[PDB]
Amino acid sequence: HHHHFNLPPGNYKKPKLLYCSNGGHFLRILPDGTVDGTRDRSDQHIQFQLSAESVGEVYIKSTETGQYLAMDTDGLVYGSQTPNEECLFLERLEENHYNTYISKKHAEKNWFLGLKKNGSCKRGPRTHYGQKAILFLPLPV
Repeated sequence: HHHHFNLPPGNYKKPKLLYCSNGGHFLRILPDGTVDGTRDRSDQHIQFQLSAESVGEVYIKSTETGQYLAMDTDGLVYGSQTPNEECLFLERLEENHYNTYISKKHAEKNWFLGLKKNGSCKRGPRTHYGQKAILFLPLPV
């Protein structure tokens, strides 16, 4: 409805690393529910299992902790113990080659998952189409 329907090729069979081209960080969910990015490919918190709820709608779950990636009412990204409406993301292709993740709940506001150059997660309203922060590359684990 609010967005296009260009989808990336299937990547749910195996777990993946979500590499942000912005600052070259791997998305990470820490045990305490903290979300950020790290350049350390050896980190035990950067592996995710993605799954499709509906076509183009996914859950992003940490294989290490079982936490679900989510974005709160104030646009803050966090790790959820249980899956909820804040956990659904619209997985879309971007710039013909990357994957972008739009908060389903806040889709009309164009709130995306994104990482700054310093490895910090961006707040929902600070994200927008056109930024490098929103571009991810699913990499093999």
